[PDB]
Amino acid sequence: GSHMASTGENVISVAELINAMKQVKHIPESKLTSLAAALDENKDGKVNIDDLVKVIELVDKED
Ligand SMILES: [Ca+2]
Repeated sequence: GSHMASTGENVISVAELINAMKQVKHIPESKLTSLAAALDENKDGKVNIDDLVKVIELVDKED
């Protein structure tokens, strides 16, 4: 249930997230929508902004 964005952070939608990254970046939208839908725990079309920041923080980690 209540597990994601427990930081108390805002929420954006999948389409707006893909759109934002589609216009503020030029990465393959396939990944954009897939990642948003993967972060979309409820599969509702809405994704926590926390998820974006945490996924970037996690992707930021070099290996
Ligand atoms: Ca959701």
